[PDB]
Amino acid sequence: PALRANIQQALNHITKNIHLTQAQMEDVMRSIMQGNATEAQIGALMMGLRMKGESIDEITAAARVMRELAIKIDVSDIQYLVDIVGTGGDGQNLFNVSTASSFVIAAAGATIAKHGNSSDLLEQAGINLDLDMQQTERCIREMGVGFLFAPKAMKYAVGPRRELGIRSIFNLLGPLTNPAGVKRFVIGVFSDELCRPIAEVMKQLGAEHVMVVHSKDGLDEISLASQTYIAELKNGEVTEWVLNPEDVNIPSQTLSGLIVEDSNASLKLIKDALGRKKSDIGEKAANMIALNAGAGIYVSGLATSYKQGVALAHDIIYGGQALEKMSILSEFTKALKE
Amino acid sequence: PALRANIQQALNHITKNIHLTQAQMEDVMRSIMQGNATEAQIGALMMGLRMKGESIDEITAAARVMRELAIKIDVSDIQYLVDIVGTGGDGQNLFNVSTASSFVIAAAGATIAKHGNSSDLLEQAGINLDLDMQQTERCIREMGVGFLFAPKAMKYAVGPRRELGIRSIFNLLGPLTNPAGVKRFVIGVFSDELCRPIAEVMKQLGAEHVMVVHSKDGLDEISLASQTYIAELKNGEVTEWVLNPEDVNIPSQTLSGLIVEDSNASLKLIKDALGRKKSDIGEKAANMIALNAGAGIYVSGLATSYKQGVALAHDIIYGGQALEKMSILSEFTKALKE
Repeated sequence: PALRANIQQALNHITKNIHLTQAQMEDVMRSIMQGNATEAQIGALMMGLRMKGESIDEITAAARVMRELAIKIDVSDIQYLVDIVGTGGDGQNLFNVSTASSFVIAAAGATIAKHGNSSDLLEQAGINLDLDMQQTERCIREMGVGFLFAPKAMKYAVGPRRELGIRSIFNLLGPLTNPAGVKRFVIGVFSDELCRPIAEVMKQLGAEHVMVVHSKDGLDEISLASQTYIAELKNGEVTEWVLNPEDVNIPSQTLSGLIVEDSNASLKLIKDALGRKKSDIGEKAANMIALNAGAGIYVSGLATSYKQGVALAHDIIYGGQALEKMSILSEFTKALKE
Repeated sequence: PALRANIQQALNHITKNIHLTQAQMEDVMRSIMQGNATEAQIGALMMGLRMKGESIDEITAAARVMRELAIKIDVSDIQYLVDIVGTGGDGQNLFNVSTASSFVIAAAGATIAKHGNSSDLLEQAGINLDLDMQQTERCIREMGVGFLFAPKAMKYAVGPRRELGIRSIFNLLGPLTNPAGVKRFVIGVFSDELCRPIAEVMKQLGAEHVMVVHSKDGLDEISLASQTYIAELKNGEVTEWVLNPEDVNIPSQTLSGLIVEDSNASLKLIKDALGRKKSDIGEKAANMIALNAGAGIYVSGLATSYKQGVALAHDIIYGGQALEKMSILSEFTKALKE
């Protein structure tokens, strides 16, 4: 109709390197999400936006539309509420740092509603994820941690995305649609260049405090092995800085021993890293967790600097309380089933 | 398979602004033509190549593949054999200049195998186009003019093309696949910038003499109303020059009266323009035909300069012989049916 017209209008603008307006991008993105765009059109939009360069306004509008059509639960009343997300990096299968970090964050006193997709890992740990949306809110409120699976009816992008095989605007929108109404985030991205614009996107989306991170060694998280680039939104201001583990009194180490072959090894390593008596690899994995959980504790508002956040995370990790939070979350969700 | 792999490889190269090699483009283009590419992939390839800029090598390889899968007849033995084609310009419905030019070219002594797609026009003139490929070759050999309809099983590009609504690499390949094995061409393109690269494409495709034309007023032919940009391939050398009607003793005039509402008016105007007693608009249309048929007579080898070609065309147009060639072609094709 006129909804096919605006798609062709958009593609034409994109070929002339003219950015869609937020108005135009909502219309386009809403059309894609409602099956009002053809597959070829979706492939073209993806490729065109990728080569032009997606603008802040385009990504903002698009995420705005995505969250508009997500199931949502409201836990924005909760103090120290935070999410940790990532686009995925160059992977490379590190153990599940963000899953471990979740337990550390919750054990420290903040609350995380981790929006996601590893699930086998958690079930492997005796944690039952067969949870309705209300049982999940119970986890968040009563345990300080809940796992929002899963997350879509993003069904229309799925085929085009695997068929093109390129990173596109869609790799960005996934992490930006928190169903829990969270306002404070650590967001991993796949390049240094994405850090500032995603920070700016979260500003326009009304976020309060955000660290957008990409490490030199290709991770969408803070690396233990190398420097990490940061764009930080705080108090309406966005700044960019660089972080080395040594800045927070943690010695950089290689990622050797942190790459895992499966869920069972990941879980094994997590338990070691969060436990009171850690192996030599456990200590390394613990330090990497401290860097990332520390960023969560900080943007949550529970700690007042990144450094303090890391110190608090480190206390929890070496004190064992995060491991106990795993055990407790397991019992709770087993009870939630009967 | 590995044929989906090379598509994703290609798209990735295109996003990094790396041109496909001819080898890679054949593979890709062959896949699209054999249904081995998805719609989203085709949309993406179109958009990606459009924004990167298609290279000589990419267009060459792609046309090469297109002609590989066309029906072909061999009339390359014929002396002064020529084709006139166009991508289409900014249209804007001028009367069918190239159709009139066909009759002038043939009446002058050259031969044209006009590859195409107006058909109503010709049938309106009593010309029967319900012709098998051998009856068509008979037209070319015995009359000096034949109409190659129609032209494809380019079925796989058709939907993506109307859905995207952008000019793409496909708008270029249509005119470049002469089924008759013609080596001398006048090719209209939609921008000045396309003239030289298409001339270079025809060189790599083994053409002998080519004029690639785009007029300042947006036509993929030589305008009577404005200047026309030319890239010319001749003797293995490509040159670029600019043409005004006055250079060949024809006064530039506005296109007023040359825009037509339908086939019947187009045919009416053609007959006037090719007839012995021309109206004031007939004379203008005749002059525009002289410019374009002259380019055909020239690249055919029948005339040794563009100027001489135009003079010969002009003699035929004002002498009436091209109109008589229409009448004769009509009788011939009516006989070819019984």
